[PDB]
Amino acid sequence: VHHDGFQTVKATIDWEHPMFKLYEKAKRNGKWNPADIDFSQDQKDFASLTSEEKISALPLVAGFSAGEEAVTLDILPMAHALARQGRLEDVLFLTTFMHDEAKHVEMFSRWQQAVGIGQMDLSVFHNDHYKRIFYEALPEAMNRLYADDSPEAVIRAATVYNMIVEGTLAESGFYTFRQIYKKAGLFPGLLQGIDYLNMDEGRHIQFGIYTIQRIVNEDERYYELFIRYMDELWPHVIGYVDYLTELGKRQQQLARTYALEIDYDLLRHYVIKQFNLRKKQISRT
Amino acid sequence: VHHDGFQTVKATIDWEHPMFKLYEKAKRNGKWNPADIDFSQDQKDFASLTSEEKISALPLVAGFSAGEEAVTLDILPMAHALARQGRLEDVLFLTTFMHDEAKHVEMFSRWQQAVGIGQMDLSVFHNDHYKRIFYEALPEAMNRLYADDSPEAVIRAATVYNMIVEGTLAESGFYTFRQIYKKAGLFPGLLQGIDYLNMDEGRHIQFGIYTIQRIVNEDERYYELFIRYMDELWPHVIGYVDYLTELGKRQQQLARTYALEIDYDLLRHYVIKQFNLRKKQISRT
Ligand SMILES: CCCCCCCCCCCCCCCC(=O)O
Ligand SMILES: CCCCCCCCCCCCCCCC(=O)O
Ligand SMILES: [Fe+2]
Ligand SMILES: [Fe+2]
Ligand SMILES: [Fe+2]
Ligand SMILES: [Fe+2]
Ligand SMILES: [Mn+2]
Ligand SMILES: [Mn+2]
Repeated sequence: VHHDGFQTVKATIDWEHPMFKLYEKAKRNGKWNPADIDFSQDQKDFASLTSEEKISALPLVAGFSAGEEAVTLDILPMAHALARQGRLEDVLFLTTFMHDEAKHVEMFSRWQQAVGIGQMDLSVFHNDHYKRIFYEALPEAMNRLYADDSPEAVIRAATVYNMIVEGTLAESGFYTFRQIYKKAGLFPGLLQGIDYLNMDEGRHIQFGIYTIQRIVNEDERYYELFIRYMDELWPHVIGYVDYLTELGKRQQQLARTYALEIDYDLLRHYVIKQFNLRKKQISRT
Repeated sequence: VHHDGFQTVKATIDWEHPMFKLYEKAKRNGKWNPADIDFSQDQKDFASLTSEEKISALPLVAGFSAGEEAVTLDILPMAHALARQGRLEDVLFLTTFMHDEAKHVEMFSRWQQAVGIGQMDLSVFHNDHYKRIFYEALPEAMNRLYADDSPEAVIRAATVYNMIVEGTLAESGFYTFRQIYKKAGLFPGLLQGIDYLNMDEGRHIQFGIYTIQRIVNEDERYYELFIRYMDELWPHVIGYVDYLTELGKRQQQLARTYALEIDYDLLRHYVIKQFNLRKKQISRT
């Protein structure tokens, strides 16, 4: 529909808005380019591995590649909803959020291309719980915003996207990469990419917290909805984590060859810790 | 609705896609930050103008500030339409397109703030023809894509957005800024911004040309639609240009003060030429 007028004609950008300040940080801190990462040692590393050692990292990379692609596509309805609400500074920030995710998609795909598994269909490592989150719950909650931008809808979208997918699963995946492959001295280009992704995703979670909290500030009853929506998704989070753990325990050749001690119980507790920590970052009041 | 699968899990990014190459160029060439522009001399320049010279500058800035804000919001439906079509490389590029427009909004608003007119409502310089394009025709054509992503809808959207708004009006506005203020020595920060904007917008127009031409390549009958949609908006393009000209001719102190021969007939001929050049960037075959 039509534009009634424009904020930067009637007035200016709200220079003190928290999302404008986050937009400014994103420009300053967002200059990295996946095209500059040297994957040449990753290629040699991957080639040096046996077939059974090779597959060890792929379930995780499969989860990330799909995840980054999903969040790239599925942030667009949130940007649209906030734009229609006239929240210009949120929109400015979300352009950096979307461009970040584009780079994240690119980073993992560049890695797959470099190590020679670009032609492999990694969908085999998406179990039912993963599909329930990334193929279904995430796009459903986001696409809802095109026809229902109520506070309930916006909280549910930010919960699934920012607090579960990014704030629980992605953060735990970064930790896992460091606990396993950084200890093995493997895939230095991928691990460089992970470090840049982790920095970007700190801003993304701040936007989710800002968005949920500002709606909770309007009516404390929305706090109960946030907790409920978190708890609804937990079975699929831990169902996917348990699936990745089972795969890891059934193919132990990389851990043995590299004399690693992968504590899968420690990884499980980190996911639980992230989930609970995300809940603690929203307050009823 | 649901994702059926993910391109970067089943395969990789299409590294040779034209919009991937444009995305790569956008990252390499899109590092500028409006927050680094020094507007201190612009502020002194504006303060030194008489009231009658001050307002001479503002119709153009009013047209740009609203325009950049409009195109920042109104690109989201195109990104959604192409995402839904599975055009991943197009989406990656459009994240750079959207973020560029955010910086363009920011640049003009920072200028307005710096020179002391942030509080002034510049909407008074939007005549009926301007409103018909930016308040109405542009958002209508873009929002259509949420419910109708037919080739006809996509061509109309890219025509209004990329070939008229950007390719005819913004390009002529950049030329106009340089014809008036570059020779005068005035507003060096704004002119620095204009130079960065013009570089960004060169990439943007290539996406519009790519998009229109790939649809024309499937059926030459869409070429006649493109020409029709351009001609449909021409009356409002020239109606706005004639309005700005009338404001310019009715206030000549800034030219006299700065020894400018502001050839308003030359600016009009530039707009006509731009319009015809954009039509010629699309080929029937
Ligand atoms: C064995 C420990 C399991 C740890 C959890 C692993 C989860 C893999 C990560 C996939 C989700 C990535 C989502 C991207 C979200 C974003 O970038 O904003
Ligand atoms: C008297 C000469 C008139 C010249 C025409 C002036 C046009 C004003 C510019 C407003 C439109 C800006 C739209 C931005 C498009 C984009 O940024 O991709
Ligand atoms: Fe993210
Ligand atoms: Fe299960
Ligand atoms: Fe543009
Ligand atoms: Fe008229
Ligand atoms: Mn990401
Ligand atoms: Mn622009």
